[PDB]
Amino acid sequence: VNSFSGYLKLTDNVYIKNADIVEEAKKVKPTVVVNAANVYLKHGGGVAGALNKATNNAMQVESDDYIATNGPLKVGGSCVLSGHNLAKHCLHVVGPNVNKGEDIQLLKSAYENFNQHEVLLAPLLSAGIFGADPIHSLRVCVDTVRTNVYLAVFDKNLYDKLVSSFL
Ligand SMILES: CCc1c[nH]c2ncnc(NC[C@@](C)(O)C(C)C)c12
Repeated sequence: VNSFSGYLKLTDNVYIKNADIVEEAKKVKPTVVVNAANVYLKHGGGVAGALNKATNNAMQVESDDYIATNGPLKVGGSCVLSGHNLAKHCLHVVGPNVNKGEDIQLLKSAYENFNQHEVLLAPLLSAGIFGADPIHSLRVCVDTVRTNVYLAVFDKNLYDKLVSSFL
């Protein structure tokens, strides 16, 4: 039993809700919140900009130190950093950014990072400003992630479309 509330159950291990991941994380304080990161951990917009804003820019400060030490992530890769006031940990996961021309096959590799964590609060990878089809992102999520994932979808219209078209 966990503290996630109001989710619809899609499969044995995947759940979904129309919710702002920022407000959801502040309420649940999950062990792991997933950030829709880029390889430079420059949290400018989309989910990343919103999560970072909620940390009063502390996420960005931590991230800049991480990059200065380690260099950029790989597309499809991830790193675990602090969750600040939102979660115990933030798993920064880099899905491909279609608006940069990055291979969509890397979306599966990106979701594989979720399997290192027993429970996660997460956005759909590569959705929104990363330019991928969210219906496809949900399909890859369900077919790749084996751990318990709680997907927060900001747009109510998109949430309804995702539920109604799920196979
Ligand atoms: C600023 C973006 C954002 C803030 N809080 C969020 N929580 C969840 N998802 C988000 N964006 C991705 C998306 C695919 O769900 C959306 C575009 C329908 C956000």
